[PDB]
Amino acid sequence: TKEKISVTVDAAVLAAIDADARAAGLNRSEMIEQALRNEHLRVALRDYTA
Amino acid sequence: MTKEKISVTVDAAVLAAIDADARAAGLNRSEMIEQALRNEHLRVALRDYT
Repeated sequence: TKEKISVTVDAAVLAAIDADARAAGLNRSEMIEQALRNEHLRVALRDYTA
Repeated sequence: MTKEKISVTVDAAVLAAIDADARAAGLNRSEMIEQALRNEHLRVALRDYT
């Protein structure tokens, strides 16, 4: 199951992600999905302190 | 800087997870997705440079 959604993003960021898509043989939606899947992991990263 | 409004098609489970992360972070969907894209672009740049 996949959802079609609308989002507003920085145009420069979008161009970069389009290029990363091309390098990987992906279309824009697939590359964005990869980014979202990975960001879900990244937000769980932690910094110990004091 | 300019922002662009786009439509993307993504896995429903992936979207739910990032929406959950957005709520935790007090961001809206677009802000969190842009964060995901910024971080993924740097990830790919480092990956392909090494």
